[PDB]
Amino acid sequence: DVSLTPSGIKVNDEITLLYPALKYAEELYLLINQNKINFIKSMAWPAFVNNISDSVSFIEQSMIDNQNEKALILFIKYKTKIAGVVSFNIIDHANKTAYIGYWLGANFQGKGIVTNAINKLIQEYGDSGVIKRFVIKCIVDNKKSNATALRCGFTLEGVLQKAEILNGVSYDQNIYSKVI
Ligand SMILES: CC(C)(COP(=O)(O)OP(=O)(O)OC[C@H]1O[C@@H](n2cnc3c(N)ncnc32)[C@H](O)[C@@H]1OP(=O)(O)O)[C@@H](O)C(=O)NCCC(=O)NCCS
Ligand SMILES: Nc1ncnc2c1ncn2[C@@H]1O[C@H](COS(=O)(=O)NC(=O)[C@@H](N)CCC(=O)O)[C@@H](O)[C@H]1O
Repeated sequence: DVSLTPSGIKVNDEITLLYPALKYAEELYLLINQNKINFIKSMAWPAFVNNISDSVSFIEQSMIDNQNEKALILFIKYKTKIAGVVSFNIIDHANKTAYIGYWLGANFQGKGIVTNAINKLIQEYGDSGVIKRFVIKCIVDNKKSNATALRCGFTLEGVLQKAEILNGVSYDQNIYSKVI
């Protein structure tokens, strides 16, 4: 499979899902910084990304988790730029289940980048039999994520009551799945 390269997973002619590396720290930090105000609306961690060293720490931990298959953290490269992150936040090996996370900078939204990335990951891990069940969990009112999940052929399984906390407030999540 020539799409599985040493540096990452080639989705199409424009998108590569890069294995994390320290060289990416600067660009990743700057991207997060540019999007901090909007990102804080849907994710908890951006509020605390205050310097490049925070992105270095994230990369270091991500490489450890990737090595040990605890997670699969990938940096989305669109053309020449890092566009965001797509991940298996958690890999449950015993139950062959992967929990998916993602984000894109504002300048990279509306381009199908995450839909294309997810479809590629599900082909690679799902059609190979490594993962049986893929899961997306996001806050109910996350309109754009819901659209992405449905676009990728996920099914809504239910609402997880008061399951995600942002800034001290618990919010309901939709749980979507795609089963091979
Ligand atoms: C969730 C998020 C990644 C969605 O980004 P997105 O760009 O809408 O994601 P997709 O890859 O599914 O792209 C779909 C959009 O691209 C457009 N489109 C353009 N080219 C396309 C292509 N090749 N394939 C599919 N759609 C394409 C679609 O029309 C759609 O645009 P629309 O929203 O104007 O209808 C983004 O809103 C985000 O980063 N949010 C903050 C982080 C977050 O909430 N994460 C999830 C928390 S659990
Ligand atoms: N410090 C950091 N720098 C750069 N990216 C970071 C980051 N911390 C998390 N990410 C990436 O953000 C994406 C979304 O992950 S996330 O915010 O934790 N939320 C979720 O994945 C949702 N499933 C909500 C959590 C839940 O299920 O309860 C995931 O792609 C995740 O890898």
